[PDB]
Amino acid sequence: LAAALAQAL
Ligand SMILES: *C(=O)c1ccc(-c2ccc(C(=O)OCC)cn2)nc1
Ligand SMILES: *NNC(=O)c1ccc(-c2ccc(C(N)=O)cn2)nc1
Ligand SMILES: CCc1ccccc1
Ligand SMILES: CCc1ccccc1
Ligand SMILES: CCc1ccccc1
Ligand SMILES: CCc1ccccc1
Repeated sequence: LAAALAQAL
């Protein structure tokens, strides 16, 4: 989950 978001950065 964290990674799913972190791709933005
Ligand atoms: C959410 O974006 C998220 C959570 C956890 C994972 C993930 C990917 C790969 C592994 C892995 O290779 O584990 C080896 C024990 C674990 N968790 N991806 C995305
Ligand atoms: N928001 N994330 C990025 O801008 C980003 C993170 C990580 C990478 C990247 C690219 C290539 C490798 C590799 N070949 O091991 C690892 N991480 N790009 C963009
Ligand atoms: C449903 C959001 C999500 C994304 C990736 C991993 C787990 C959960
Ligand atoms: C963690 C990378 C990812 C995101 C969404 C769906 C599958 C795999
Ligand atoms: C900026 C694109 C995006 C949207 C949602 C989650 C991650 C990345
Ligand atoms: C940031 C890791 C990742 C990989 C594939 C897809 C989304 C996110």
